[PDB]
Amino acid sequence: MIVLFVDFDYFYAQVEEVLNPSLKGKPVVVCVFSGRFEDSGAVATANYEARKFGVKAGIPIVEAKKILPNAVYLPMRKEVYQQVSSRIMNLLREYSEKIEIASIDEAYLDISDKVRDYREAYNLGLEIKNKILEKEKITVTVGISKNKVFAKIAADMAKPNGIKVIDDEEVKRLIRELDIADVPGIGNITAEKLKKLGINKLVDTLSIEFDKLKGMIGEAKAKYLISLARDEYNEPIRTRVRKSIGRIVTMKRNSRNLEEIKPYLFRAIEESYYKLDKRIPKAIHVVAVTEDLDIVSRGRTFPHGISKETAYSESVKLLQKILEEDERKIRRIGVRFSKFI
DNA sequence: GGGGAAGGAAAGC
DNA sequence: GGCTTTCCTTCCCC
Ligand SMILES: [Ca+2]
Ligand SMILES: [Ca+2]
Ligand SMILES: [Ca+2]
Repeated sequence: MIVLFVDFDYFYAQVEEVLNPSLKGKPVVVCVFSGRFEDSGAVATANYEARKFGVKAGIPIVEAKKILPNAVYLPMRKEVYQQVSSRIMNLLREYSEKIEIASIDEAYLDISDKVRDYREAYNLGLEIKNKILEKEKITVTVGISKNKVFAKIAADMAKPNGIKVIDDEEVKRLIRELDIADVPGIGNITAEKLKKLGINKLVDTLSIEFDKLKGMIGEAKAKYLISLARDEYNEPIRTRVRKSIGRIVTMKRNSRNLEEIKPYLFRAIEESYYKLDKRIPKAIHVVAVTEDLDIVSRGRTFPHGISKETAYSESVKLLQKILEEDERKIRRIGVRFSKFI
């Protein structure tokens, strides 16, 4: 397998720069304003100019402003970024019929039948970068390797606006030298459970007793890491299809008053249906984030499609279930639809 | 013993 | 902040 992974640079911020070139060279911060108060909300992402100083995805808009008070703060325009992403994805389809669109700004291409070696793979990578630059003036990073995990790691090592090949020789080196925390799928919590074990390199997962590993991080993640460490990881590139669509909104103030919560729940339903666009869900879940920030959900699956009227009435019953079973107040409220016909 | 369904955990975008 | 996917735990049932 020769996998070519594409990851768009500072995506949301870059799109804003393409639509407004005068932004080039200035720190730009794309924000998710929640509406609770002046600047409440978080940073979706920021371009290099702002990230260099610590303004990154996830931090409070308020903290970003403390760091860079004169940066350009822009509201997230997800619909615009999605449309631009879709066009780039269409360009990528032209280089291989085996394409896995992983997120709003990533895609894996199995170019095994397209190139003979990594030299050719690398050249195709340049061709792809130039094609996207020519057509949408968007820069991206290309990672190439023998499988999806290392192709992604290669891009991580090369961003931004880069391209890198991790050949077989280097894959073996990385299995030995790469911090296991930097392996896709290992977040802070798993990285912590692993440390508890002496494991901080993939290679270390081979000598530890499987059951010990499995009991700490779970069977799936254990087998995953071990397969990688043995250099036997094999996962085909496959067409992905959305499985769920939803919307969650933050309420002006916390509450567990049904009538006070309904307008938000209903608004969330309306927007979710907008997004479904022709897809008919058979399952609906009401999702609530409590005052202490926990997430609670109650759902229902129907033997048929869910009409918006049915979504409205069932959502109330589910929310009622949440209120009848959980004592905490609610901060955010929303819905999630799945099991499309 | 183990698959399926519901709800929570964890991860990355 | 807020969107989506995948795996885990618990319990029902064959
Ligand atoms: Ca990425
Ligand atoms: Ca990116
Ligand atoms: Ca990590």
